[PDB]
Amino acid sequence: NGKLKWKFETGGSVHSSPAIGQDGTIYVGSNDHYLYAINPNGKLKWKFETGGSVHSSPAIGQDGTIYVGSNDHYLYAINP
Amino acid sequence: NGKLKWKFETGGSVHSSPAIGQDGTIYVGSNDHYLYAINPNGKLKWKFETGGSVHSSPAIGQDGTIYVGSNDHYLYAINP
Amino acid sequence: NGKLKWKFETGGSVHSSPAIGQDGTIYVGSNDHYLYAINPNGKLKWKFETGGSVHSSPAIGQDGTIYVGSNDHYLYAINP
Amino acid sequence: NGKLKWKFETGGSVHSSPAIGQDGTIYVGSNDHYLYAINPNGKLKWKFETGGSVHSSPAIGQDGTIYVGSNDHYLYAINP
Ligand SMILES: [Zn+2]
Ligand SMILES: [Zn+2]
Ligand SMILES: [Zn+2]
Ligand SMILES: [Zn+2]
Ligand SMILES: [Zn+2]
Ligand SMILES: [Zn+2]
Ligand SMILES: [Zn+2]
Ligand SMILES: [Zn+2]
Repeated sequence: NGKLKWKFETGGSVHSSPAIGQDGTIYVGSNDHYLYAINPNGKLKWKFETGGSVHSSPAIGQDGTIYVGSNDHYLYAINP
Repeated sequence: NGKLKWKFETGGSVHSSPAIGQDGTIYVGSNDHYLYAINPNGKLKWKFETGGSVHSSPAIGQDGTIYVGSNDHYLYAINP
Repeated sequence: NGKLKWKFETGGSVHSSPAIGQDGTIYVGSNDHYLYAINPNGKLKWKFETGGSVHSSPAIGQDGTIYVGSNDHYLYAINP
Repeated sequence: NGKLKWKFETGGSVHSSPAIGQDGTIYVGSNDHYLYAINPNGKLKWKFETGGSVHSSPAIGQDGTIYVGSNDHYLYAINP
């Protein structure tokens, strides 16, 4: 209905587009260099530090693996 | 067939890529800082103001929740 | 196997990410301001001129409608 | 669980967002001008050189064809 459910603060601009896991987990990169995994309730699940801004948008594999590029030149594969 | 169905004017460049809800609603960010929810007929459903340009492309959860990053550093979860 | 099938020349950088229709049609924006509809064989189906660069990536609705933002501030809904 | 599975080094910033094939292959562009095809185990499958940075995010057709734009103005269709 367009009402805020919650907002989660990262350390930089969130240019990355979120991806949704099988359990509802939301994955998204931030310009603060981290890939974020956020629970559907808004609490952080984990965050993974890459070497540069994560402008790339994550994709989820058939086994749950999360893949995302970084401006540090790497394609990352992160376990769930 | 490549003919215009309609066009909806936001207040800034629409860099964000649209997402489609279960009922056909189209969600998209604008550089004018808003997340837009547009009905399949072209009429605005609602718009949600974040603190910065919405370059991020929205994702839709299993329960309809719309998630999108903003250049204000936040990942937003918006109720339908 | 990583061999070129074909390449289709637009008038500018293709920053937009392609979307695939029910019949295999590939839709993508170009910085030349057009939304392109390309047949799976590489021949143009149609192209639609917006008012600015199409950095936004198209989405396809349940009825085939293609939606894409433009840097001209508009969200476009294009008939198939 | 947020632990690194692997990271694959390209020659430039990975702004492109990855796409996942039917067999788990991960496709992604790099600013080094290549489209990469990476096996789920982290070993390169192939890489395809376009004429400019691949900021566009790949899409996969019903027959496995991978489509991606390049800043060289072209939309590419690459065989699997
Ligand atoms: Zn900032
Ligand atoms: Zn930095
Ligand atoms: Zn403008
Ligand atoms: Zn602003
Ligand atoms: Zn050029
Ligand atoms: Zn222009
Ligand atoms: Zn670099
Ligand atoms: Zn270059």
